[PDB]
Amino acid sequence: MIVTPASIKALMTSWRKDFQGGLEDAPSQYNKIAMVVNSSTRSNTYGWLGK
Amino acid sequence: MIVTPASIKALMTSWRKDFQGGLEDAPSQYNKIAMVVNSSTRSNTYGWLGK
Repeated sequence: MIVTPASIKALMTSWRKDFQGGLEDAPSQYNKIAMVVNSSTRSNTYGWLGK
Repeated sequence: MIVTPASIKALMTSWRKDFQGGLEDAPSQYNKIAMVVNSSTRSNTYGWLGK
């Protein structure tokens, strides 16, 4: 039996990438309650007329 | 009545291979809760990056 040191025995591992994405984020569900509007300048102004 | 010895009349039986199966063992159901990876050294090292 060859008495190898501790560091050499610790280097004798194989790298596996099964844990790559970590834990996935929660589902996205903001489109159900919000209205999406695109702005083109410094700010948007909205205006409506009373009855 | 013919007096046959016990050694001759002990051969007067029928061999049946009906118990050959025996008692079956429990089902394998480790594939629903575990993931199978391979290895090629003393151990396996897994690493992932944070968010």
